Amino acid sequence: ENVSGVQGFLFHTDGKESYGYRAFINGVEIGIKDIETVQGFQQIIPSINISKSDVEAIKKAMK
Amino acid sequence: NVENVSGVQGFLFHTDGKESYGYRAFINGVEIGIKDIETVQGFQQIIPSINISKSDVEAIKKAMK
Amino acid sequence: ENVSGVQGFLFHTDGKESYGYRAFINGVEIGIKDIETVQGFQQIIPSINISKSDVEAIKKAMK
Amino acid sequence: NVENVSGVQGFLFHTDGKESYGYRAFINGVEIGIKDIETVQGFQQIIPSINISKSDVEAIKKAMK
Amino acid sequence: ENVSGVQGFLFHTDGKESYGYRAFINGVEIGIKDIETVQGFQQIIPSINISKSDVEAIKKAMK
Amino acid sequence: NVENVSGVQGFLFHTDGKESYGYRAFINGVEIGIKDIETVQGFQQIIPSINISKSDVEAIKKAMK
Amino acid sequence: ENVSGVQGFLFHTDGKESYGYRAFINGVEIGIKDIETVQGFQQIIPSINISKSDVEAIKKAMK
Amino acid sequence: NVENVSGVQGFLFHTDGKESYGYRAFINGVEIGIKDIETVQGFQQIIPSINISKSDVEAIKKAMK
Repeated sequence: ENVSGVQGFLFHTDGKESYGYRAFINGVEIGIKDIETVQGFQQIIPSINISKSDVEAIKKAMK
Repeated sequence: NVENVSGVQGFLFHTDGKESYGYRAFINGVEIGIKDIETVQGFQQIIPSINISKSDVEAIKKAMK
Repeated sequence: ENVSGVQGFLFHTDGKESYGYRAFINGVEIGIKDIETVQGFQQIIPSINISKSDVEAIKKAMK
Repeated sequence: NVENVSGVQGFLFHTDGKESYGYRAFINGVEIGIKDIETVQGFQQIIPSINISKSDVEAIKKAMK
Repeated sequence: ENVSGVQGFLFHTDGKESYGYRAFINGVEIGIKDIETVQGFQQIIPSINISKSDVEAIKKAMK
Repeated sequence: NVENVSGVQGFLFHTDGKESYGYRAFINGVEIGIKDIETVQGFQQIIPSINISKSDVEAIKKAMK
Repeated sequence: ENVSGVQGFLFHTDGKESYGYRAFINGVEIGIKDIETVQGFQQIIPSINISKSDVEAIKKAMK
Repeated sequence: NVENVSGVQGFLFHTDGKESYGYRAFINGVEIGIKDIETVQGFQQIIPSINISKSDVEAIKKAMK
């Protein structure tokens, strides 16, 4: 079972124009300001790459 | 049969046949086109990636509705 | 958990009169036209044999 | 205790006693007769196959309703 | 997952007055007439001992 | 963390202290007394069997309601 | 699956003023009087430390 | 991916950066401050403990609502 009470993922792009790290947490999209928080959540949710051009489509599907 | 922590159910699909349609995906029941290979590799970390002929996409869309 | 979002199976017969490959996907019966698609779905759902004479009964139970 | 991907719950049943009734199955709560051994072998890939005496089938049907 | 679609158990007593084999199948109590059927269901559900004097209490809890 | 096929959730309980109350059980939220050791051994195949002091039974009943 | 029908945990403090052992059992807070019962439930639920000053906050979250 | 018997979902969080806020937790969707290290070590037996910058706590609260 998911003891952490969190479902979702971190996402970022390694392309030319970064949007920082963001996350979907329990169906809510948030921005992450600090790398400490990124590494903290990487202990409990996956962290994947999403290009800047694709974030809008993924946002729609995660609604 | 392991816990899904990502809150994402679905799969990537493409064809290796004639008439590529690029990469697409079903993400929580929503069909999307994928524009960049980076995003394909990212979602391949959390959902399966399978082959679907161009001729079969419409039928699969009707089941994934 | 079923990360793929698909529940069901492919079915076909090896008997004298083929009906091609079909599948039940999330309770919806579809025909599959291309072997590429069959092999794609064999990565994520089972593929079993069902004789032509038995498909009608299985259809009823999968309603 | 592993994930069931097939969307099928049930079992095949037959008797090895006197008075065979062939192979039958419960598929998602629906009782069916099976006409061909090919179908028996196919469903044996995804659901259990057990023995039930002819005299016990009616009782099992009432529980599998 | 429970692919068989059956939840329950077989029960019998080895005491002086047998009541045969019975079973709870999906919350329904039935008698089992033939040992072939007992061994068939032992492939998919547990088989435990319950004394004749205790069957009434277990019936109440399985209602 | 394995599949429960028995359709029974609960546990047997007894005390090894002063003032035995015999063996009892919670079976799907119903508290019962057990009359025969055979039944204790049978249910020990499918549900846990733990020790509860006589003085604590009332509190546990209120949680298992 | 949780065959025992119990979800929760035992809690106590090793600090200067003990409150005994308590437990949350299926969302119900109870006191435990006897160590036999503590060891019995330690067979089936976790047993953690909670300081006396923190029990009120944990009670609120377990409501 | 193992059974959670504790009836608790959530996590402990603290920062190692400038401006500590101590240890806090989400417990079944309720945010709490933790006053004693004993309680931190106790909950570390049953829920994860992760790092969250002070600047990110407000955003995480909005998702954990």
